Amino acid sequence: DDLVGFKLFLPEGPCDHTVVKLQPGDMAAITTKVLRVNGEKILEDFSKRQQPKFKKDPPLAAVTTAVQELLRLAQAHPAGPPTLDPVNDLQLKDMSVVE
Repeated sequence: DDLVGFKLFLPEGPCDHTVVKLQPGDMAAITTKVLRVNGEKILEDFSKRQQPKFKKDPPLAAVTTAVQELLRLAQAHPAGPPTLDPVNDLQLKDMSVVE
């Protein structure tokens, strides 16, 4: 169950958020889904809210929408949606990678 695709994590608690500075290697996959969310407004929400006194601001729509969409994406695929295949989605033809 862990070796077929990418095991879709289902959070055991309430659907919170974090905004992390990820490396390319910390990312398991580049998903096929296209969620037209605005990164700028999410920065204007995470960086704005992360004042310890203002961490309790009412949520902005871009962050709540992104978090809800991510959780729905986790539920909406039984074991993980197909990734943008290196060969069959990025239009490559190297035999070694196909094999």
